[PDB]
Amino acid sequence: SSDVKEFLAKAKEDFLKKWESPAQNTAHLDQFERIKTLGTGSFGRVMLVKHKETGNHYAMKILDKQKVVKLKQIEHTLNEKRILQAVNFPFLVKLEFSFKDNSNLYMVMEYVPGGEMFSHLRRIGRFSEPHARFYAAQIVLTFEYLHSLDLIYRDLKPENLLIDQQGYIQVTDFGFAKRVKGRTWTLCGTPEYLAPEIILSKGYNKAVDWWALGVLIYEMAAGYPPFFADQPIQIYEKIVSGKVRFPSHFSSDLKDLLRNLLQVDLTKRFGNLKNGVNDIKNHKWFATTDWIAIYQRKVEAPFIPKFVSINEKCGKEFSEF
Repeated sequence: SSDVKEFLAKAKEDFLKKWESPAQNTAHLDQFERIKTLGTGSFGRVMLVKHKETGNHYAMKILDKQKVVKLKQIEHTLNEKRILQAVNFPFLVKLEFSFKDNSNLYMVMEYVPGGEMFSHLRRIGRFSEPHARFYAAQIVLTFEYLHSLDLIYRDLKPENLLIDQQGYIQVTDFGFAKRVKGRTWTLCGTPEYLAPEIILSKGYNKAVDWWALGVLIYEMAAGYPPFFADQPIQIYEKIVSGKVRFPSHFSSDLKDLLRNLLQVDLTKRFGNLKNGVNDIKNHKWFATTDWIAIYQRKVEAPFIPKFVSINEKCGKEFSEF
């Protein structure tokens, strides 16, 4: 109650200070030693780098400025960086440094070699209710924090979730996040996770994040998503149908929580009622959840994963980066 209200006041002070004065050019390419390519992003490579003084490793996203412009992602790229530099939470991947040169933008990310929940769920099949509850608890507090800042996450899915070296969740990609008060209308997100009000273009708010949590919790515990089909449009039709069947092994409590999260009626969906997130945190399925020890990372994990051009391009477009 009272500690949560002070904590969020401090959270929001900390955020608004960075949000209204974003940090720019906080490092330089020459401070980093290039090791190997980690993968490909939409606008360029993601490189493993080692800082030269600290020896710490990072995953440096390189974004070609001209490729950003012609894939039409200028404002999104600027917005993603502005949000990343301004937030701080145990379960959010950190933007450690950002800067730009003649050709590229660079987002130097925390690097956690780990294993994404996507692969882990695939290989293990499904999680016990306690294993899943432990993940879902970190998502709840993450959304509590993100929503107090008026941020909608809008992209929850196992691919954006890695299991770090202490076995905790790290939320990995802010490509779709948006700061908004009230409502917004963009269609985005992988189909399996979209709330009905997104599909139907009627406008939506941060309550879509709690629907998507209902989906993830369902998927982690069943081993498959509740709404699934061969084509995206069939997925869309099954979500709007809204008829959901639970496996025979789902507890009475889990079913009851899932029905309050996968709820088409916004006036009834958990998370966005007068009691806020406590309607979720106070549910019987979370009775055994110690929320403070989750936040402190003190709860024992269910498992610990396996062992440039000479000319300046698009200067006006990227001035605030």
